[PDB]
Amino acid sequence: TVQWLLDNYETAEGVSLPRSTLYNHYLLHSQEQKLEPVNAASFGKLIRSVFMGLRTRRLGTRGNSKYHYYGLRIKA
Amino acid sequence: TVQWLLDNYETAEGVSLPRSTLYNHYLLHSQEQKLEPVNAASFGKLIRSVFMGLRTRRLGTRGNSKYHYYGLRIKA
DNA sequence: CGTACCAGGTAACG
DNA sequence: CGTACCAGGTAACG
Repeated sequence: TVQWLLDNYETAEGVSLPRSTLYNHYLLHSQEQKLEPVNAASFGKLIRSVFMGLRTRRLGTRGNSKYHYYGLRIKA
Repeated sequence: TVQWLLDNYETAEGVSLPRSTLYNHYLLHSQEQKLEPVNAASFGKLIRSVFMGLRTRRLGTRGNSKYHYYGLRIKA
């Protein structure tokens, strides 16, 4: 899934993506390509092996904070 | 609760205690002494401010691992 | 078959 | 009122 990640996302400045929607997109890709998906923790290992320097933020109002990969955006 | 911790537990070698039963004992102490208990994360901050050098282990058979504070035992 | 490296709650920053 | 420092799953060690 390294090339699929590179084709769909890229490191960028000052923007972030919620981790769930990114993992959710990966699960569709996996299902569509008949690949058995890894879990969210394993996916975190994969994405950090592809995109260097990602930071962790938790965005949202109190009681509603959600993890984001900071420094990443949709490429296409 | 610093003195209650020191009166009931001590650092020791080669032995561990499950985190849950220790926090469960703290909750009884809190209830019995009419003190509002802090949550498990806050309790982890408290116990590490009292007992220096505690290590983390997860003991148990596959699928059943549970966190332990390694290097601690019941004093009394 | 019993760790490594990834993946929310409360106090308190700013 | 939107981070710091605490709190299970899978691969793979040994």
